[PDB]
Amino acid sequence: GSTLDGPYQPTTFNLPIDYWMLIAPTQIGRVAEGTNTTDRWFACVLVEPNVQNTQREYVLDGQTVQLQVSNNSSTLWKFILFIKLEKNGAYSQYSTLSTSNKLCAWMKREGRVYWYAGTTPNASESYYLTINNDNSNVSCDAEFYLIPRSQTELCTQYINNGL
Ligand code: NA
Repeated sequence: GSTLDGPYQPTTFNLPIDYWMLIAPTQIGRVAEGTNTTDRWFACVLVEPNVQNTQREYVLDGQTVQLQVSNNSSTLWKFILFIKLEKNGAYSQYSTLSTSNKLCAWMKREGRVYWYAGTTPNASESYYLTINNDNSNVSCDAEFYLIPRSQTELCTQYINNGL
């Protein structure tokens, strides 16, 4: 089998730059979130297949919020990436990952958070938001793995084909 660094237990930590955090939830709902403390609070949530347009509640940055979600695939899971831009603001949707594998991943580099988006087996790190704070903490509700940038090809492989 594949050999990855992890699984690590759910925790909050200063994710080092240049490592993919490959997150492996077992439950739908909130998966992980992070912030630069100033103008970016980002979060990903997991939505099961075959979900008609609806408002669900998630506790993001400690607050219970209602967000509109949907997943019109009968087979693929869907991670949704939400971001709010000020402490007291509302979250908007920025990216998605439709997947048969239920894994998502992001990396802090170049002042940005890169995120795997698209539809497996052809998801890629095509989306990023800007944080400009290398000490931005991430809080993860799921087990996760860390993959150095030298093995980005492996992260891509795991996202798209499973471990
Ligand atoms: Na949809």
